[PDB]
Parts: sequence; structure tokens; C-alpha cells
Amino acid sequence: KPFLIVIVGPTASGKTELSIEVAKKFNGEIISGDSMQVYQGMDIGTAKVTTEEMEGIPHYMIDILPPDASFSAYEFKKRAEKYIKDITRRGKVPIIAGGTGLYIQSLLYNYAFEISEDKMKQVKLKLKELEHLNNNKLHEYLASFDKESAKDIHPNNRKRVLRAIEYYLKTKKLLSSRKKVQQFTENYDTLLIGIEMSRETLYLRINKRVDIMLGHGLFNEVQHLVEQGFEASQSMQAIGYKELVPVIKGNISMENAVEKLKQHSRQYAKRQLTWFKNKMNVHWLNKERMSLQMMLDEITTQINKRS
Repeated sequence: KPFLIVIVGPTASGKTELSIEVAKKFNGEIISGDSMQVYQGMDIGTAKVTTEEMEGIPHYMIDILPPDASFSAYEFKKRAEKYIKDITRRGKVPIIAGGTGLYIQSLLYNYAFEISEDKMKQVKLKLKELEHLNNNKLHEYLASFDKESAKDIHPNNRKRVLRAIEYYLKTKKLLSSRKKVQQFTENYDTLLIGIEMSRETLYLRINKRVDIMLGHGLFNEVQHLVEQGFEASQSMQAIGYKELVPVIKGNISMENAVEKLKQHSRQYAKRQLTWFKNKMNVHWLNKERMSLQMMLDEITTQINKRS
């Protein structure tokens, strides 16, 4: 299987910068995983990296279609698989920056996929009620459900044991099974890494990124797009455009709209963080404790094994 680096994380969380730094230390090339950066003309609302910021590193999947064009998880897979081969073929390191759960797993595994806020409380509450249990008592508990998991996971690795107990309690199904199928249907020798952070910092940064976008001409952009008739298009329905279109007509106030724009952005970021934790096995880097350089070292240590 071909080596592939995957760096997911919320918008402007450093995933983009980190990708380039990794690309510069291992002469690789980046494939944009964002399903919006594919449209030309939509640069501000999508946090599209500029040619200058790319620092020479070549990027793909950016400005490859017009707004009225259609895109999808598989469309991304078809194009990404070709680039990942071409890249490796030229002795380089294929790196995908960004992307959502669907787009990423659809690309990583060859299987058809298959979450209520209530279970969030039940599972979390029940887990916090499991903090009491010693290392072995909690292991026994895991054994009762997933024999295969508790079998190999040593009782002193509380982390992996909770992850298994956590997964079960939510989906109510086999955990060691997702492991198996994902382990066999995997197309690449993936090094999946994600940038994490507390909901507090996350939500605060998002509100701040929405302020900057407005300050950089986001509204002016949706104006040029809506004027070019690109309205009614799938792209114009993405968070950051669908909220502003109404205010351009005068049906909603800028204040109220922006209020909804920062909200949809917060919910979206959350939903994406949730998915990457309950479906993927990502090596999370806590952004609230590491820096661009510190992260590049965590990855450098991980890469000094694959070799």
C-alpha cells in the first residue's frame, strides 16, 4: 500500500500551515480535501490558501471547477486516487490537507458506510461513572461485550479500553469489528493526524474567524457570485454564502445573519470533530498545547518509523 499523510482539523486550525511544513520537510505535494476550495471565485468564504502562502508546494483540487459545477465525495475520490498515484510515481509524498469525514473515509476505505445528542449524555455520564472502576474491573466490563477487543488490549492501557467501551455504548455494536473491516478495506498506509482543541477555544476562534472574513470582503465576494447568477447552485448553499444571500436582498439584517453564520460554523466544526472521533482512528495533536513546529516534530517522529 502507498504511503499517504492525512491532516484533518477545523478551519484555520493550522492544518493548512502544518501540511506545507510537512511538505517542505519531506518534499511532498498537497491534495486539497476541502469540498469547497474546488470552486473558483469562492476563495474567502472557504479559507482558500493563496498561491503565495503555498510557499512553492504544489496544491491540487483547488479552483478546478466553476461555481455551478457539481462535486461529491466520490468525485473527490476518483480525482484524488489518480493524484495520489501520480505523486508517489514521481518519488514524492502524497499529502491530503483538510476534508470531511465522508470525503476522507470514502478515500481511505473501500466499504460502504452506515449519533443522537441524548446518547452523548448517557454515554458520557456512564463513562464518568466508570472512572471509579480500577484498571482490571473496567477491563472485565469491556470483555463482557467485545471479547476480541479486551483480548488483545492489555488492562493497563485504559485509554484504548475506554475507546472501545465508549464506541460500544454509543453505536451499541462491535468495536473490534470496525477495526477489522477498516484494516482490510484500507487503500493506503495512512498516517491520519488531526488537530484538536477544547470546545471553548474552538468556538471562540471560529467567532473570530468569521469576523475576519467579513473584514476581508466576504460579503463583497458573495455579491460578485450572486450577481453572476451563480445563485441556486449547490456551492452557494455552503455555510458562509447561504446566510449572506438573504441579506443581499434585504430580507434579513446583517447582524442577525452574521449571528447565524457564526452559529452554523460552530455547529459544523463540532459535527466534524465528533465524526473524526467516533469513526476514525486519528492521531490527535492538541493545538492548545503544541505549536506549528512542535506538531511538525510529532509527525516527524511518526514518519521516522514508516521508513
